[PDB]
Formats: sequence, structure tokens, C-alpha cells
Amino acid sequence: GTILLDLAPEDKEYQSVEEEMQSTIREHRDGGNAGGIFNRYNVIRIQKVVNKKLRERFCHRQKEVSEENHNHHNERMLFHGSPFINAIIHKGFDERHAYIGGMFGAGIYFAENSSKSNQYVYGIGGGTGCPTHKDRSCYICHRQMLFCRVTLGKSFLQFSTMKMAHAPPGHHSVIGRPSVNGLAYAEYVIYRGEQAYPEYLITYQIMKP
Ligand SMILES: CC(C)(O)c1ccc(-c2nc3c(F)cc(F)cc3c(=O)[nH]2)cc1
Ligand SMILES: [Zn+2]
Repeated sequence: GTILLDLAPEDKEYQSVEEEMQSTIREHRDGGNAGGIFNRYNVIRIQKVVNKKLRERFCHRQKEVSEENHNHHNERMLFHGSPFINAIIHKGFDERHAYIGGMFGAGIYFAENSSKSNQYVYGIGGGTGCPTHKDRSCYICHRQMLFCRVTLGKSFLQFSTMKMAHAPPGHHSVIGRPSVNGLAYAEYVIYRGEQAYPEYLITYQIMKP
């Protein structure tokens, strides 16, 4: 099964992940309702997720998408928050557990801004917040999020909602791009679980400003 390798804070790999997580924090349009109010995270640990079987499924699909898209698989490192993160590290990403109510329909959603994925750690809209205190802005409880390899292939770009069950014909993913009267931050959607790998597991707290 899945093995977690602990990365030391002194390692460049830990430092790159933490820097991407911290630098991509943004102020959200919901006044912090979903994910809480913070300018910084306190990173507890960063672990590399090892699973040969899951890795093979991901690499097999990446090669297939690369062949279909003029040798450009268009992988990107992106964040994912979910209340069911434990299932993802042990069983991998699964479109059978898609976010049905997402703006692009029943896909698996990722963010390039860590704070957007932080809005989903305790569920859609932040749910009822942490299990212990029922606080979406809890500064005590440890949160987890994933920093993932995502195979995008040929993306269908959109500015506003377009619900679908599967990728558009001839495409491998959908991207919601930010725009003036539209999205604040980008989102990336795949419709096949084998198009993402949970590369890193980050344990963190949000910090009170
Ligand atoms: C079905 C359920 C509850 O398991 C679930 C629901 C939504 C997410 C989720 N949505 C996201 C989103 F819409 C846009 C975005 F940019 C990132 C994200 C993200 O990181 N996570 C994850 C799990
Ligand atoms: Zn709490």
C-alpha cells in the first residue's frame, strides 16, 4: 500500500513545496468564510506519497495523453483540498468521487492557489469547519492538503460555468480562467482519476494575522 516519506525542512524539495504553498495565498471573495482568515501557513510536515501501482496508472495515462496531444502531456503541479484526503492518498484520485456541484460539472478540481484549495479541506464552502471546534477559521487544528501532479493534456478554456460529465470532445481537461466579471482565481478540472497523482501531503495550520 501507500508509504509516506517524511521530507526534512532542510531539504530543497520540502522548501520548494512550502514556497509554492505560501507564495500562492490570496485573499478570497467570501471574506474568509470558507477557509478562514490568514496571510501565512504554519507548515507542520511535508510527506512524499509513494505507491507504485498508483504511479503506474498515472504514468500510463500521461503517456497516452502525450501521444494524443503532439507529445505535450501538459503536466502541472496543483493543489487539492478535500475532506476525504485519506482515501486519495491510499486509493488515488477517483472520478467516481467527483465534485458533482462544481462549476464544470462532475470532475476533480485543482487550484494553482493553495488558499483556494484550503476552502475545501473541511468540505464544500468549508462545511462546518474543523471536527473538534466546528470552526472554518480554526487556528489550532492541523489541516492537510495535497500538492499534485496533474495531466492536463489539451485543455478547454472557459470563463464561466459549463457543466459536463466528461472532458469536451478532443480534450483532456477544462480550465476556468480568471476574468473581470468572472472567476477570481483559476481552477483546473479533470474527469479521469488517473490524470492526477497525490505527490505531496502537506500538514499545516493557518496562522492568525
Ligand atoms: C466532492 C468533495 C466533497 O469530496 C470535494 C469537493 C470539492 C473539492 C475541491 N474543489 C475545488 C474547486 F472547486 C476548485 C478549486 F480550485 C480547488 C478545489 C479543491 O481543491 N477541492 C474536493 C472534494
Ligand atoms: Zn479546531
